[PDB]
Amino acid sequence: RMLFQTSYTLENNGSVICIPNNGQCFCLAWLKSNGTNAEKLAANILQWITFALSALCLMFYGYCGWEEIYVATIEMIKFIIEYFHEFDEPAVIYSSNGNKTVWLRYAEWLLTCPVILIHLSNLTGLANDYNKRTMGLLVSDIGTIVWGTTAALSKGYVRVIFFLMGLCYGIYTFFNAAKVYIEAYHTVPKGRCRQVVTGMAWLFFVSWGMFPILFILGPEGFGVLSVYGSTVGHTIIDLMSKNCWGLLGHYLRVLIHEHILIHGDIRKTTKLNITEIEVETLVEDEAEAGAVSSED
Amino acid sequence: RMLFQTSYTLENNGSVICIPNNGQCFCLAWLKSNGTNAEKLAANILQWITFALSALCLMFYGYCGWEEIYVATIEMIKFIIEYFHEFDEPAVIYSSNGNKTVWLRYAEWLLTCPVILIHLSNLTGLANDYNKRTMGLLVSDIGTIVWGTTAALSKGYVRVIFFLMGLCYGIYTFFNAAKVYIEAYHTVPKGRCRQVVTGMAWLFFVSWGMFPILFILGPEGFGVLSVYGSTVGHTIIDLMSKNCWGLLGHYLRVLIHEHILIHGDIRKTTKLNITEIEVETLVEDEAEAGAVSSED
Ligand SMILES: *[C@@H]1O[C@H](CO)[C@@H](O[C@@H]2O[C@H](CO)[C@@H](O)[C@H](O)[C@H]2NC(C)=O)[C@H](O)[C@H]1NC(C)=O
Ligand SMILES: *[C@@H]1O[C@H](CO)[C@@H](O[C@@H]2O[C@H](CO)[C@@H](O)[C@H](O)[C@H]2NC(C)=O)[C@H](O)[C@H]1NC(C)=O
Ligand SMILES: CCCCCCCC/C=C/CCCCCCCC(=O)OC[C@H](O)CO
Ligand SMILES: CCCCCCCC/C=C/CCCCCCCC(=O)OC[C@H](O)CO
Ligand SMILES: *C\C=C(C)/C=C/C=C(C)/C=C/C1=C(C)CCCC1(C)C
Ligand SMILES: *C\C=C(C)/C=C/C=C(C)/C=C/C1=C(C)CCCC1(C)C
Repeated sequence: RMLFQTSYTLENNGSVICIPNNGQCFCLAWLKSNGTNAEKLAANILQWITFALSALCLMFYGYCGWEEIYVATIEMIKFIIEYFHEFDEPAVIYSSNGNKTVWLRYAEWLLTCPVILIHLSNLTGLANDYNKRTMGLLVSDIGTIVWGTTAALSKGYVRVIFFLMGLCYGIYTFFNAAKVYIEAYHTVPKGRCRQVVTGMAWLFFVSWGMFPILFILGPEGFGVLSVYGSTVGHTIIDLMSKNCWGLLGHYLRVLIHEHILIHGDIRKTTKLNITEIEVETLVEDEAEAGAVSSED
Repeated sequence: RMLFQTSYTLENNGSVICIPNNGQCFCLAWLKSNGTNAEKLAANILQWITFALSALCLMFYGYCGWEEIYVATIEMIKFIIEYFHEFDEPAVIYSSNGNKTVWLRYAEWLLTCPVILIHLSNLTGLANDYNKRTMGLLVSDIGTIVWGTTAALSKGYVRVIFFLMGLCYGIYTFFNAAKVYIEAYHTVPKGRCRQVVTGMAWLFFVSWGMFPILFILGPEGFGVLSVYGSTVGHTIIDLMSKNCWGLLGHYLRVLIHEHILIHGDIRKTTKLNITEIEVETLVEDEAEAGAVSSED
């Protein structure tokens, strides 16, 4: 199948490679196997099941709500590209230093990172407005991905430095994302809504934490994982990161909006100290509408 | 200097190229000249002058205000990389389809796009909060850059499609950025502040409009421009897009904050109709504090 030079002869006892002068790029590095047929088979199964979940979430969302649909929209377009051109440039970039860069992965990330982080800043769906913190989250997260993608394209000590720059931005993002979830938890009603927020927190930090781990493990890092191996790992954390989290999001949103339909918008003033933070606690009781300084 | 294969022999009347079997990537496409010495000279002069402006803006900003400094911070780091490794991977990506992709350019864009667009959503510096519109601006702008970078890495009809997808996202961004500037203009005091907002609008749409134009003109498009030619064009719109716009921003911010120091925060209710929009007009007169439905 390949549309770089794949046919060559060894000359002078393999010290010289001779290739047709047909204008095609050539590098032996590009031709290294992507992994075993078993790894490939496992990856194609998880991909179909990802396509199925992406398809069902979209139709389900068909029955405010723009962030969840979009992530499933991007995810379906992703699978049609994977199905036709997963290992074709520029879904994979084959570069002059011999690297394989999965641009397909990083592109999806940059496209939906605003969508996800806006959704992070809007778990309840009630806010019309976003604080200063949201803005720092977006700037830090996009820096992370840009430094990391630079690290994937680089080699040796230059790859190390850009990874480190990505990590520094990443830590700032993780720190502030933690505060958001804390605020969300003490904002939503006391019952099922706080189970779902807790569910979303776990999914978010485990799935987001696994990305730098799979970077260091993959061809972009210490090459422990094969390409199919990395795909399989990505499909699992992909399902968690996108489909499942947006599904939990939509679910949470429904619960909160139905709370306004039954009890109404009854806010409180839970002053947290996890510092000197403040929160508007939705409650099911009209009576409860006052300042609860819960210093953590 | 190059760290891809640059030394080769033609064999069988130039139908075969023979190269040392030293593991280096090889492509004739990579070795195409970057342009004339005159183009290169012009580019190195504009770069130094860009370094000088980046350096003076930073020290000037040393005497709230985080978005302007950052763009100058990123811009200085950019020049030190240009000075040492402008044509080294991954500042330029040399790929298997023979493309040269100026990753250095697109990386800077993704890094500061949140910073600039947050600053777009905060011209006065008085807001602590951001509307729904800000969030659509960030999602659409990041999609634009991601589709466009994909188009730069691709060829033939696949490059056409991703460019078109970038343009569709871009138009949504331009449309909404236009409304922001309209709101800003009717929010700020009547005097010098509305001159500066008008200045920032011109700089923003001319400089931002020139990027897709320079894409279509450069190696990423119809290859009208050489690489040094594209650098020279980029230095001019770079100075406008980053240094000058942030300088005008900081200037505007100072003027607005000094208005609060002298007259105080005296808002109004200018109801625009450019639709049914609304605005809080800062005025220098305490008397003026009422609803002015100025249907445009
Ligand atoms: C051709 O190159 C090959 C490299 O494999 C040479 O074969 C080996 O020779 C070295 C001795 O320098 C040994 O260390 C290896 O054990 C040899 N065999 C293999 C299978 O690697 C071969 O000697 C070279 N021929 C000439 C004329 O230079
Ligand atoms: C070697 O290839 C070259 C290609 O340049 C051949 O030279 C040219 O031959 C063609 C005829 O097929 C003409 O159209 C050109 O005008 C020729 N000259 C140049 C300067 O391009 C040459 O004939 C080939 N030799 C062999 C034995 O195949
Ligand atoms: C808060 C969440 C916690 C989780 C956060 C994840 C942190 C993992 C970092 C590891 C440091 C090790 C250094 C990594 C350097 C990468 C560069 C690299 O792979 O170098 C290429 C090598 O030189 C040629 O094979
Ligand atoms: C509102 C602001 C107005 C300004 C907005 C800018 C719009 C310019 C678009 C041009 C369309 C022409 C099509 C462009 C297609 C690009 C793909 C391309 O270059 O194709 C490679 C070619 O096939 C091999 O050389
Ligand atoms: C498609 C959905 C998601 C949630 C993608 C997320 C990607 C990341 C969280 C990536 C993180 C990185 C870090 C923290 C540092 C190294 C470079 C990475 C970009 C891999
Ligand atoms: C570094 C500062 C700035 C303001 C960079 C801006 C870049 C753009 C506005 C790019 C726009 C593009 C468009 C509209 C469509 C084609 C692809 C591009 C990414 C080149």
